[PDB]
Amino acid sequence: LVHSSNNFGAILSST
Amino acid sequence: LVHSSNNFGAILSST
Amino acid sequence: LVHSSNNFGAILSST
Amino acid sequence: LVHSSNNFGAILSST
Amino acid sequence: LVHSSNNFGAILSST
Amino acid sequence: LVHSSNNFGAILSST
Amino acid sequence: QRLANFLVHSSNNFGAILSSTNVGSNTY
Amino acid sequence: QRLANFLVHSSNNFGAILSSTNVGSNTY
Amino acid sequence: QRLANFLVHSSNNFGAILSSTNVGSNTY
Amino acid sequence: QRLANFLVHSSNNFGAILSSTNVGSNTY
Amino acid sequence: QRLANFLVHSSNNFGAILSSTNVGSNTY
Amino acid sequence: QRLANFLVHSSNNFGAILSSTNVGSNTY
Amino acid sequence: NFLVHSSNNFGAILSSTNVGSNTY
Amino acid sequence: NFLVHSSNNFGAILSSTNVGSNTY
Amino acid sequence: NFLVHSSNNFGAILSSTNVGSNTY
Amino acid sequence: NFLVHSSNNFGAILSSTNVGSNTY
Amino acid sequence: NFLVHSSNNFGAILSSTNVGSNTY
Amino acid sequence: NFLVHSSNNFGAILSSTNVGSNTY
Repeated sequence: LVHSSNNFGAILSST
Repeated sequence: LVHSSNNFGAILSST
Repeated sequence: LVHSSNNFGAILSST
Repeated sequence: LVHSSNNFGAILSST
Repeated sequence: LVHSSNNFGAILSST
Repeated sequence: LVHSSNNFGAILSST
Repeated sequence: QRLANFLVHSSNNFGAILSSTNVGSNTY
Repeated sequence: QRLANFLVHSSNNFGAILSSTNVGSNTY
Repeated sequence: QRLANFLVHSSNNFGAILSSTNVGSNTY
Repeated sequence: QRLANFLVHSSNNFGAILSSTNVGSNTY
Repeated sequence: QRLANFLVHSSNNFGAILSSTNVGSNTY
Repeated sequence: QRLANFLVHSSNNFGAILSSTNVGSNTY
Repeated sequence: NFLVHSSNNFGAILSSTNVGSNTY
Repeated sequence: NFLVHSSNNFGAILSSTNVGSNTY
Repeated sequence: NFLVHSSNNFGAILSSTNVGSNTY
Repeated sequence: NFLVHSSNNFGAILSSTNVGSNTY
Repeated sequence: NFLVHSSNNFGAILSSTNVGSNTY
Repeated sequence: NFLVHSSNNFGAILSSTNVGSNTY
C-alpha cells in the first residue's frame, strides 16, 4: 500500500 | 492499492 | 506500507 | 513501514 | 520501521 | 527502528 | 484540504532524448 | 492540511539524454 | 499541518546523461 | 506542524553523468 | 514543531560522475 | 521544537567522481 | 593537381552563440 | 586539374544564434 | 600535387559562446 | 607532394567561452 | 614530400574560459 | 621528407582559465 499526500517531488517505488 | 492526493510531481510505481 | 506527507524532495524505496 | 514528513532532501531505502 | 521528520539532508538506509 | 528529527547532516545506517 | 493562491510549474520526462548541434564552418 | 501563497518549481527526469555540441571550425 | 509563504525549487534526475562539447578549431 | 516564510532549493541526482569538454585548437 | 524564516540549500549526489576537460593546444 | 531565522547549506556526495584537467600545450 | 584556397577578411565580425536553457 | 577558391570580405558581420529553451 | 592554403585576417573579431544552463 | 599552410593575423581578437551552470 | 606550416600573429588576443559551476 | 613548422608572435596575449566551482 502506497499513500502520498501533497507530493511536489518525484517518488519512485520498486517492488 | 495506490492512493494519491494533490500530486504535482511524478509518481512511478512498479510491482 | 509507505506514507509520505509534504514531500518536496526525492524519495526512493527499493524492496 | 516507511514514514516521511516534510522531506525536502533525498531519501533512499533499500531492503 | 523508518520515521523521518523535517528531513533536509540525505538519509540512506540499507537492510 | 530509526528515528530522525531535524536532520541537516548525512545519516548512514547499515544493518 | 484547503489550498489557495499557489502557482505550480511541473515538468516530467520519461523518454530518451538525443540532441546534436553544430554551429560554425563559415569562411570569411 | 492548509497551504497557501506558495510557488513550486519541480523538474523530474527519468530518461537517458545524449547531447553533442560543436562550435567553431571557422576560417577568417 | 499549516504551511504558507514558501517558494520551493526542486530538481530530480534519475537518468544517465552524456554530454560532449567542442569549442575552437578556428583559423585566423 | 507549522511552517512559514521559507525558501527551499533542493537538487538530487541518482544517474551516472559523463561530460567531455574541449576548448582550443585555434591557429592565429 | 514550529519553523519559520529559514532558507535551505540542499544538494545530494548518488551517481558516478566522469569529467574530462582540455584547454589549450593553440598556435600563435 | 521551535526553530527560526536560520540559513542551512548542506552538500552530500555518495558517488565516485573522476576528474581530468589539462591546461597548456600552446606554442607561441 | 593544383588547388589554391585563399580567404581574406577586412571587416569587424561579432558572433554570439547561446546553446542550452533546456528544462527536463 | 586547376581549382581556385577565393573569398573576400569587407563588410561588418553580426551573427546571433540561440539554440535551446526546450521544456520536456 | 601542389596545395596552398592562405588565410589573412585584418578585422577585429569578438566571439561569445555560452553552453549550459540546463536543468535536469 | 608540396603543401603550404599560411595563416596571418593582424586584428585584435576577443573570445569569451562559458561552459557549465547545469543543475542535476 | 615538402610541407610548410607558417603562423604569424600581430594582434592582441584576449581569451576568457570558464568551465564548471555545476550543481549535482 | 622535408617538414618546416614556423610560429611567429608579436601581439600581447592575455589568457584567463577557471575550472571548478562544482558542488556535489
